Amino acid sequence: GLKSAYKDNFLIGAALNATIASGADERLNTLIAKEFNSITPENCMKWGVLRDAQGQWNWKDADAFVAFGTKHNLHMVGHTLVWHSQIHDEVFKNADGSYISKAALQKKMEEHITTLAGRYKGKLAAWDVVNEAVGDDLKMRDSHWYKIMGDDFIYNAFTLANEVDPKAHLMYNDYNIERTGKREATVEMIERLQKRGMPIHGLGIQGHLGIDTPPIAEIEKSIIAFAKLGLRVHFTSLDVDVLPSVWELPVAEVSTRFEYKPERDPYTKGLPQEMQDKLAKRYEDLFKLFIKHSDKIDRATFWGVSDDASWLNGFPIPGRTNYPLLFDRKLQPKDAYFRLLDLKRLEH
Ligand SMILES: CO[C@H]1[C@H](O)[C@@H](O)[C@@H](O[C@H]2[C@H](O[C@@H]3CO[C@@H](O[C@@H]4CO[C@@H](O)[C@H](O)[C@H]4O)[C@H](O)[C@H]3O)OC[C@@H](O)[C@@H]2O)O[C@@H]1C(=O)O
Ligand SMILES: O[C@@H]1[C@@H](O)[C@H](O[C@@H]2CO[C@@H](O[C@@H]3CO[C@H](O)[C@H](O)[C@H]3O)[C@H](O)[C@H]2O)OC[C@H]1O
Ligand SMILES: [Cl-]
Ligand SMILES: [Mg+2]
Repeated sequence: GLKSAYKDNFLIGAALNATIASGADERLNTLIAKEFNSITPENCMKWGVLRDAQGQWNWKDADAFVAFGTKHNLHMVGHTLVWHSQIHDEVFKNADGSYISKAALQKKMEEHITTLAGRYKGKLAAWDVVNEAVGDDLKMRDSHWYKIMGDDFIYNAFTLANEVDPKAHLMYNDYNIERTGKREATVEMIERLQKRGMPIHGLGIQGHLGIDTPPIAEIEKSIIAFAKLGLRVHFTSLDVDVLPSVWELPVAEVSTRFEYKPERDPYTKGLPQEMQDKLAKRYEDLFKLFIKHSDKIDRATFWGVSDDASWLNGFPIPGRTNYPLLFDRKLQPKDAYFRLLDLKRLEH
């Protein structure tokens, strides 16, 4: 399978949802053990999912994930300690809407990281310590984390994770850092945190790609730039959106562009062969680039195993039929999978 074809290059990973990680699905257990040598929990280790609004913890799914990776001797990536999404407003705010103090939030961060990274110390090889801290306007993301703490939210998160599990490979992770603008903003941020002495080992490029954009040349500039920081590069959340895009619409449509419209969901009956071809070529281009820079890259993780479970079926438009991954809704390899294998089978 893929993990073997790519053994000399980098880990091949998949994000697993709670149903899959339960181990109840023997077909998927077989597929995963064959194809992947790394896994990431799709949701169950996110603050707002693992803990309720009162801060109470329920370990059922997170423990099942770690047991699944242990059972199959898979490399495991914790996702994610400090992020502005899927986390209760109660972490940052009094019930009246006012923010708590930096000191009060620091205490909560300390408890969360010490508990979560502590529980799985030595079991998870790597952590996404901070996710998505640069805004799309190229300034620091205006999250509650940042408004309350400043860049100390990042510095302290990494320092804490490193104290709790000194052996964990610590990563900063973000999307659209494949692109000019956000790439350079991220380099600048990381550079200066590193100089300040922040422990950090890896840089995660999410790799939520379109069927066309961004171009290989842009992704290449990012691999090279982030490697120059003395960080291992990981592609962490790979998928290829094949459906009509709403990211670039006229101002009149800004509000309604996330509305379900039949014309925006054109492949409910199946993805036609011509698009299978385009998808295969796009993945082949991508993996050619990864092979080229294999010396810089530790891992390529897909954000899901098969199309039926992809978050792109519901994002950014609910209820679409997307085709973003290497296995179809019947768990059969798509044309893209075979192109990926051929790149290695036939390597000179
Ligand atoms: C309220 O938060 C919003 C974010 O502001 C928004 O960026 C988005 O965040 C998602 C993230 O979505 C990215 C957005 O960018 C896409 O890339 C575009 C492709 O078309 C090109 O022409 C554009 O130039 C590109 O920007 C990319 O495909 C998406 O994946 O994905 C990662 C998520 O964790 C993050 O939430 O959406 C959220 C939101 O609505 O929740
Ligand atoms: O109804 C809830 C859903 O809203 C929720 O969707 C998850 C949102 O997060 C996605 O993963 C992110 C994808 O983008 C980046 O790569 C981030 O780093 C990822 O965390 C999940 O794939 C979706 O499943 O799921 C929970 C549910 O209760
Ligand atoms: Cl899940
Ligand atoms: Mg172990």
